[PDB]
Amino acid sequence: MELKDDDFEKISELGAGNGGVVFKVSHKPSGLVMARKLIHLEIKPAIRNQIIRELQVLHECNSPYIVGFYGAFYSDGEISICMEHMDGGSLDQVLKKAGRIPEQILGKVSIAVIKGLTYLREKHKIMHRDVKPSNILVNSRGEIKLCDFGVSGQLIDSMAVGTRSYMSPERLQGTHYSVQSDIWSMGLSLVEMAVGRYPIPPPDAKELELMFPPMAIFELLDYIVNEPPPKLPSGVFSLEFQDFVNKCLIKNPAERADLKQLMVHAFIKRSDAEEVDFAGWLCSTIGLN
Ligand SMILES: Nc1ncnc2c1ncn2[C@@H]1O[C@H](COP(=O)(O)OP(=O)(O)NP(=O)(O)O)[C@@H](O)[C@H]1O
Ligand SMILES: O=C(NOCCO)c1ccn2cncc2c1Nc1ccc(C2CC2)cc1F
Ligand SMILES: [Mg+2]
Repeated sequence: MELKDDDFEKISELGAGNGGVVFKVSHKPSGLVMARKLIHLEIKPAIRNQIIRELQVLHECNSPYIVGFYGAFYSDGEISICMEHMDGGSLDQVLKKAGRIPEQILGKVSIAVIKGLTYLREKHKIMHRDVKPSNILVNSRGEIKLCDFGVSGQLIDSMAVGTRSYMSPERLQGTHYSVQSDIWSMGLSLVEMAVGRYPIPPPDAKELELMFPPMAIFELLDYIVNEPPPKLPSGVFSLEFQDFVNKCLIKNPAERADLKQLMVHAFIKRSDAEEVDFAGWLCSTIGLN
């Protein structure tokens, strides 16, 4: 069934960020509750049809680790992507209320991100391009899914930053990047969620004891690019987890681990075995179920 602007009714606003605003909406004809992302674009009707056309592959992006797609269309200077509503929100939100996310939980998250990337790569030859906590969504059934990945080449073009980057050193330095760059983003996202704040610059020994001005644009980019990468602090995290992120955060992208390797890493094998009530933990910390 086709989706269009007049068949929807706004319920509330889920949030917004840099180029997009997303609403919790009701699709009257079906009764379904959806998340409707609007992207304001001043663009000609030709490239619009290409964006809509390119977004149609979302209909075949079906995975427990990928946010579901309902449909896409254009309204009035807005492109609409309608998707599964995740009632847990994004991980940056849960991080706020949580303060820190337990390592065992991050184990489950890691599994989901890896399987999601792998799915998009193996089944669709798509790289994420934008892995970070707000693009990892969760729900009360304890599912962890990716969204906001680069299916439409043209949409990317029509949008081409913030005061904190999850971009790899190679992507910051030029055009010489690819799927490896997503690994870095994941690594950086996992520290931070683990620690309780964007891990650049790294905390002083005093800042560590407490847990257990904002940096200027160039100073932050220059750090990412030229300073040793961030590490999990010792003692408070398993050696396994430490190695896992160290492998994700190698500056040289060819030496950096790939999805293949990460999938059979000690930390993952260990997390696979662990029985974790994610649904329960999520609802307790953000007060839902
Ligand atoms: N499908 C969804 N279900 C529930 N909540 C959502 C969904 N999609 C987006 N959100 C919420 O909407 C917020 C903003 O989304 P978005 O417009 O993509 O920007 P962002 O990823 O948060 N930051 P940015 O990368 O700078 O644009 C997210 O932080 C989520 O909290
Ligand atoms: O939204 C995005 N950036 O976020 C910043 C805009 O606030 C982007 C960017 C480039 N893209 C290129 N193609 C799609 C998108 C795309 N959006 C998007 C992608 C996949 C889904 C899957 C159905 C769930 C939903 C989406 F909304
Ligand atoms: Mg997002």
